[PDB]
Amino acid sequence: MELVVKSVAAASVKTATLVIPVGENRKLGAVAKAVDLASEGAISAVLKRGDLAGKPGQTLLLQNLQGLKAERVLLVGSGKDEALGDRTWRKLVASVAGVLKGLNGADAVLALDDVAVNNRDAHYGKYRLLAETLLDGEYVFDRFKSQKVEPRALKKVTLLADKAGQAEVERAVKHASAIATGMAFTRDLGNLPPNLCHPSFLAEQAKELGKAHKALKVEVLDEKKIKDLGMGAFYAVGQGSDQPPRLIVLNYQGGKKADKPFVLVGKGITFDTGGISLKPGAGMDEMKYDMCGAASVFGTLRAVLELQLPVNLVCLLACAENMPSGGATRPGDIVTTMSGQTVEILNTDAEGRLVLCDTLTYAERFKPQAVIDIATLTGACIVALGSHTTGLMGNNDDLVGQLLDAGKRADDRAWQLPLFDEYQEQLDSPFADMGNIGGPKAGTITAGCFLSRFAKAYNWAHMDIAGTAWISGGKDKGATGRPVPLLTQYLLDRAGA
Amino acid sequence: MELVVKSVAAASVKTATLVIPVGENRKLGAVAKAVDLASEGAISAVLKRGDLAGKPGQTLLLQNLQGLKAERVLLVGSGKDEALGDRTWRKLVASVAGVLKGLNGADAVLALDDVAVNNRDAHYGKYRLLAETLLDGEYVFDRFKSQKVEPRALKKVTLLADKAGQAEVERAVKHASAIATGMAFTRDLGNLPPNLCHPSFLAEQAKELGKAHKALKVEVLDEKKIKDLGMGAFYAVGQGSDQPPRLIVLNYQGGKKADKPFVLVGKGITFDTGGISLKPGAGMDEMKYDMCGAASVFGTLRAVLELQLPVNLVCLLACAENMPSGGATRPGDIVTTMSGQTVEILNTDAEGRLVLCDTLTYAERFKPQAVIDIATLTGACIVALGSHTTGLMGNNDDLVGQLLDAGKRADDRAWQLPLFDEYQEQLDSPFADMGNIGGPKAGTITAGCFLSRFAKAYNWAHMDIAGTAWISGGKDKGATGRPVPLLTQYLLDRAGA
Amino acid sequence: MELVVKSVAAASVKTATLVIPVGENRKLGAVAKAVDLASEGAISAVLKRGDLAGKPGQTLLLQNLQGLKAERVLLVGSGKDEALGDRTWRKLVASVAGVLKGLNGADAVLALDDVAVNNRDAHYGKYRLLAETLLDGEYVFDRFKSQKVEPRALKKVTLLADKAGQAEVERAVKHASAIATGMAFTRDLGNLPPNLCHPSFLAEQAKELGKAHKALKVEVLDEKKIKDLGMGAFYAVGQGSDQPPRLIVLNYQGGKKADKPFVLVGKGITFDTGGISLKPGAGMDEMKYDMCGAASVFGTLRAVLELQLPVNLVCLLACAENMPSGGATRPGDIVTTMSGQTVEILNTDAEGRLVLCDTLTYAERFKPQAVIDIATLTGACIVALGSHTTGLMGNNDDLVGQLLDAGKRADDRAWQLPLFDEYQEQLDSPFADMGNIGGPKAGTITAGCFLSRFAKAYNWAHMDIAGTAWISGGKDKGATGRPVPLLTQYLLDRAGA
Ligand SMILES: CC(C)C[C@H](NC(=O)[C@@H](O)[C@H](N)Cc1ccccc1)C(=O)O
Ligand SMILES: CC(C)C[C@H](NC(=O)[C@@H](O)[C@H](N)Cc1ccccc1)C(=O)O
Ligand SMILES: CC(C)C[C@H](NC(=O)[C@@H](O)[C@H](N)Cc1ccccc1)C(=O)O
Ligand SMILES: [K+]
Ligand SMILES: [K+]
Ligand SMILES: [K+]
Ligand SMILES: [Mn+2]
Ligand SMILES: [Mn+2]
Ligand SMILES: [Mn+2]
Ligand SMILES: [Zn+2]
Ligand SMILES: [Zn+2]
Ligand SMILES: [Zn+2]
Repeated sequence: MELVVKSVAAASVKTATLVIPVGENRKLGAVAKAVDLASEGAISAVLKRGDLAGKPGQTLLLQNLQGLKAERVLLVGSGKDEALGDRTWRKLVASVAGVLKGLNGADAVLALDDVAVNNRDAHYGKYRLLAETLLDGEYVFDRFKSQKVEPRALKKVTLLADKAGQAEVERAVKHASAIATGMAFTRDLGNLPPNLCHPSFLAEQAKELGKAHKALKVEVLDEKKIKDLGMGAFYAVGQGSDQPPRLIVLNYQGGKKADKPFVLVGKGITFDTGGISLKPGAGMDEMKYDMCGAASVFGTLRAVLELQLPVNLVCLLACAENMPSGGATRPGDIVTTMSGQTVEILNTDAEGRLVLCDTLTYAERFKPQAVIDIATLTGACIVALGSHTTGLMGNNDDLVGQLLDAGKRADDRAWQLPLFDEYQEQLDSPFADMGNIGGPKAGTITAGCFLSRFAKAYNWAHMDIAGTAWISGGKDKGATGRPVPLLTQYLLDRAGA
Repeated sequence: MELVVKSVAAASVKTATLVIPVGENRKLGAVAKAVDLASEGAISAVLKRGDLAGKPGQTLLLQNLQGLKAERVLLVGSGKDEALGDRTWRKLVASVAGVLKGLNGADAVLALDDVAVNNRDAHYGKYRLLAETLLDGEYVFDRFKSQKVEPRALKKVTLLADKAGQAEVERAVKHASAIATGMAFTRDLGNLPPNLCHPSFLAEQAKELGKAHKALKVEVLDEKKIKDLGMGAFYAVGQGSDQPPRLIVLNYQGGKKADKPFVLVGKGITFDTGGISLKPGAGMDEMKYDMCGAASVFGTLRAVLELQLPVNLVCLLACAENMPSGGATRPGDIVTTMSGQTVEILNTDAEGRLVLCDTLTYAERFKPQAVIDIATLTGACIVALGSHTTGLMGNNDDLVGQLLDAGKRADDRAWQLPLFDEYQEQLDSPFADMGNIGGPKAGTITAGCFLSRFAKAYNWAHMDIAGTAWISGGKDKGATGRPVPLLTQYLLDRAGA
Repeated sequence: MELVVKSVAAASVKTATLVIPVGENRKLGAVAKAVDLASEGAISAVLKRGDLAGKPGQTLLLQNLQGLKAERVLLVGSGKDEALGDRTWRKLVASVAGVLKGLNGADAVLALDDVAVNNRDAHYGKYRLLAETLLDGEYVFDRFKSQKVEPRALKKVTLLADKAGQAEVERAVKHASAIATGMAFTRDLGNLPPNLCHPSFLAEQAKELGKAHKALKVEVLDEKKIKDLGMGAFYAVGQGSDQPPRLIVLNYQGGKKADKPFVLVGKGITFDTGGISLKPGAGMDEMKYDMCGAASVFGTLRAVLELQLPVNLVCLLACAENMPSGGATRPGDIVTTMSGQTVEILNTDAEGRLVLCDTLTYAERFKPQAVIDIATLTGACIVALGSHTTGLMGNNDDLVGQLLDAGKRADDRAWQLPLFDEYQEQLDSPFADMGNIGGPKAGTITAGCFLSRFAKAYNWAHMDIAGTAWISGGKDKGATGRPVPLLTQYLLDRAGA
């Protein structure tokens, strides 16, 4: 979809559908009032009949009105006078998009300048949310359908704002477009089934990306290299499968050569059966999303490439497929990690932290200013924070604060959990330097504690996206693309953009 | 056992054991009375003592009686002066057989003409049930025992009937003998353990059968052929095992060249672990019977060959072994079926419908007049219809009705369940054309619905024999041979025999 | 909502909203075409723009059109030019009703004569389904909401038909209105929470209904009466609770004095905890619907009273509340039923068949021509037939067939399951005449088998509505009102109405 910004009057714009807001009690703001006046009162005449109560997202669609250049006018409810919260604003926009998707109009004009959004400026923050919702809402994954989604008529949307706000709306659209393009890439990789989307496939995706971008260099480390580097934990996860593991490095040099890089580490478990500690059958298909950490790193990188941010960004994708077999890791195996710390693998279904720990040690070589790991790590995080909020831990309160602030401004929120030293003992092993599980109490936190033992060389944060990375059921089952908005926001903030 | 029919007087017949019926209140029918008189009232005299109440299947065994040529007389209770139901009649016969098997007599004569069986003619229907119970009751599967069953003395049974009915009893014996010989083959294949009875073994069985019979042509399609035909669902089931899959085609051309064939499709999962969606351990051994669909097709074919029915019969055995491994199918995999329809494999333990759907597409080439699939498909069918009655679904009312009627006449009953369109949606997938599971509601029906999407080219029915194909425990644990009687009866009906 | 029928031309009717169908490819039937012409081609002109593809239930709403007397015109998609199935037709009607409910129009005119419905005549069967969907869709249960549903503007719908069809449409409306009114009563009783809706409450409801209807006499039997009649199974169920049981008799004498009555027996377990055989907590709230058998009998009676059918109808509501306590029935208890047959209560959560068996014996006194029990009886029925189809068993083929045919014509379908004698032994007890459970195989059937032992005196059928009586979750959670349509249709059939 093409998304552009103009400052012309709403009544003057030639379009298939003009969209304007209407409050409860048929209350029209200055923009809608001017459109009503151009229609010689036709809009307020229809509103007087009472079909539209004006609750947020309710709609009334009109056809050709004399005095207007729009072929259709869509009235959308904006609710009571009170400013809208983020969720209500995004639902309003999605309601609009749903109607437009079903029409045979080639373009539409949104004239929603009068709608106030709580704690967001009328031009940048408000439109960041609208644009991302509109563009991400175009997403289709019909690759495996014999009957394809018939393409939609809607090819273009124009946002109307005042002259003074136009540049800021354009900046919101630029940023939202990069984020939505990155999210589409994330969502495609998440939604791909695990018989196709395995570690070698992700390596090929990375190599393709490297060829397409001059400032990107890609290196792929195979199973032998992982083993030779001393990555005993990463190797142990992957060995059970016929699909070998891959550590994928994507190095974007957008900053000055001397600038310390930001490192994103993504968990790329392409399918998590649990291994010998096998999962139950119910809902196991959703473990194709266990590479959503790696997918979100791909999508964040793709947003960064689109924006050409002037930062050095090193992406490390720790990819393996966790399968039961006659050569799989067993509960009770002890391995030596790249750091030299030994790990007793008490449960082979706590495998993400194993590929991550070795990759955290690998990251030391880049001499980073921040290392953020993203992983669908714990069912415990869904118990703690549910579907709405990513769990966040780290070893630097300034980094943790920056990620929280980015998630608030991006409306892709996270929430800090503590890594108090008292939780560490839960990982104690009588045999090895640590075990890989902490028991049934504080599961999200003990997984963060385990990772923290490998992150002492740098400023580090860990994002547990087990609850935010996909929707489990209903019509909308599938990858969400989170946390691409938070991560991209954090990088925009570090770039000063 | 040799089973013959004669029309001589019971008192006159030289035999190790003469069997005659006695009612309650010591009441003797015409046949029994004649034997009593020949015995000089000896039988009445013993009855007066009251040891035999005459309830169905009760017995009293006499030794040499003056005036008879029989060495022993077995009296068997026939109940009150009303006709017996099928179950009571078959139990009476089994009771008699159990006594004879324990004796050292080389033959026996059954003189049970006076016993009425409800809704069964005195010559054909009555003796179809008797002869099949007698012959199937001889079944022994002692090949894995170090101590073999002491072979039995009983080598021959003669059924006495009146002259007028002799040919119809002979026709019942001909048909029952073919059915029982088919059932023995089915039972042996089901009872064989899965380390021996794998898809390659079944292929060798088919090849051996092909060499033994001129009107039979056998082709075996291996794993690469299955893959190269585009059978993505069948291939997915078999990949996880070290034993590769086989699609076995047995083509019997007994009809006219231009007569459309009847196609039988059998599920041949030689062991069902569930795969990655692994089953619980308890009772898993009974999943060696997950090839009883394919076994019943082999047994029906053996009966048809014995009878030389004048029909074209194509048998398709879809054989694979469902194992967990590092190369097995995962929940969430999406495959392209031979038909081009895509399937999301949400649960790798819903595997029978996957090998079946591709085999249903394969069956289109034969331009059949009926396609019947037989499969141990759903635990839900045991919840719905239990151990007694096979679940039946289809896309043609006439075919379904023919199979029901065959089951009633063969005393191997089925019962229809509806494939209403409302159940289809339970198979919807957001990614593929369908998923392979429908959830906890209507599981037998949604499996039928899944298969129906591959059967639209022809008249089709599906038989879920999960409850009727074997007995789980007790002294009689093992394959039953069902539904060989129903299927054979259906083909006798189509042949006009 | 008032529902009336007229034979005036669609373009001529003064109304807030005129509803007409449009096919795919903008194809207009005779009625829609005549409206288009009166609108001076306005409707064709809007359709040419392509916003409405015409798939069943899609909508496009127009405002005031020159040449018409309708204030609004709703175009509704009717699909390709083939007849619609029942489900598609009812979903089309619900789509229309949804739009109308959100408008501020006091009335609407449905001009849907053009639309063909498969296997149902243009006037009676087609409009039975439309009228019931429209009227049942008006249902609101907001008693426990602090914020009430806003009263809807829509008060009247007019159906247009040709003069020749008017009588038959009016008959359909009369019957659908009775059915919908009965369903609303059923749904209210089902949706009441169990702290309010207990057996004494249902007894009050029945007494109040008796006072309002001349031809209705109501008797209520309390716990002591149930005990004193020798109803040891019914008494055993209710004894654990602080709410005592009630057996409610509602006798409608609408037939000739010497006509044998139809008896409906409803399970009225107002809450089923399982008792000492306690249920799991998950979903237990839905056991407030365990009196939906009884609720559907009240609803059917309400429909019969509205229609004044000329039949004698005796309703027996077997009401109890199944609770654990220090005085509750135990697994292993043996009780003497009213019939004198003893029952070993192996599981106290098989309680509905216990209150039903004693009520089936009580029904003998009426010398009925048919006895139908309706009960939310088995989870196994949901496994067998899911949410779409009621399970049906019986001891009379004619009665079973009549109920099946009623279900088809009412679009409230049932499906027969067999009560073969082989399933009876599953109920054997070493101690009593029978146990109340048959094990994990054929649960729906063994429950019907249990009941059949109490129904030998008369023609009897059993409806297991465990899957059809309510919706478990989502926006539409709550009672369905089924099987009031099937039961009312059966009584219409017996009355000759
Ligand atoms: C063994 C445990 C300590 C850890 C275990 N974690 C895992 O299995 C992770 O690898 C899972 N990928 C976490 C998960 C499970 C379900 C939904 C979303 C995310 C878990 O159950 O949380
Ligand atoms: C995963 C489910 C949708 C289907 C699943 N079906 C199976 O596993 C079939 O392959 C089984 N072969 C069915 C079965 C299980 C136990 C006894 C007899 C038959 C079942 O549990 O019924
Ligand atoms: C103990 C078993 C033989 C019978 C048991 N039946 C019951 O508990 C019935 O009283 C329940 N009212 C049946 C039920 C359970 C869940 C949803 C709908 C209907 C059941 O589990 O089906
Ligand atoms: K994936
Ligand atoms: K076997
Ligand atoms: K209730
Ligand atoms: Mn895991
Ligand atoms: Mn299986
Ligand atoms: Mn219960
Ligand atoms: Zn994982
Ligand atoms: Zn199976
Ligand atoms: Zn109950």
